[PDB]
Amino acid sequence: MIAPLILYLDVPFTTFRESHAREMGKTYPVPPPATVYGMLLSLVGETNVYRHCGVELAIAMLSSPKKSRILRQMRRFKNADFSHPENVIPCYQEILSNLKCLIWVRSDEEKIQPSLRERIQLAFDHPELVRRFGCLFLGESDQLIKTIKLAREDYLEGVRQWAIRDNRGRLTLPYWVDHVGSRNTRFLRYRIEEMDRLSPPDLAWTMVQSPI
DNA sequence: TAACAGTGGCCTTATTAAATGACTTCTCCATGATCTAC
Repeated sequence: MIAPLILYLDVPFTTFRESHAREMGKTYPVPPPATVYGMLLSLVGETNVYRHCGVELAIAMLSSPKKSRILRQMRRFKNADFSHPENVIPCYQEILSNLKCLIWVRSDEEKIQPSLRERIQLAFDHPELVRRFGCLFLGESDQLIKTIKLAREDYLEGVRQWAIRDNRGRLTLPYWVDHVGSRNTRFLRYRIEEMDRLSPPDLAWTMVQSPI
């Protein structure tokens, strides 16, 4: 079998807001599989979200990012008038600083060719042939990606904080997100285990599937 | 050519170590019952 594609990721600032965190911008410690899947789709310029269902992703944290809060005058659709003062509310948003991680992409379960792994490999091979819009970001549109590159299993050859699918884990990261409400959002429970493995364990792989 | 290279005694006594008053002001609500227009 083809070795799973490894994508080194370095982001200066990242906000993985929680699904139920609407009054305050609480963030996940680790990028959810849904956010990484959306980032990869943006990287290959794929607008359709159902195109690459079945891809498996594994995330290894190269360091523990620090959590910080920033005030923000975020807008909302509360009043019909755009200039009404009710449309602006001040609330906190939690950000993560200096996020470095390695992403494993495995595309054995995809039924549509070419697979997401092949598309990412081709995009990195010939960047001038990639047809996409906007700037690559992880989280919010203003949180641009500093370094995204093809790496090996030992890019830093140090110690890795894996995200293991544990039913007793603390984090509840979604592998599918319903942006309207929460009906179609699908969750999985993870834990961050400090391990010196250079390849993801079996429980570290998360398959992105439709809620159906 | 020589032998000395200071013998003393002191090394601050007082007194006062802050007196005032202020210790953010506004605004941006969320949600459901009801009114109302299509």
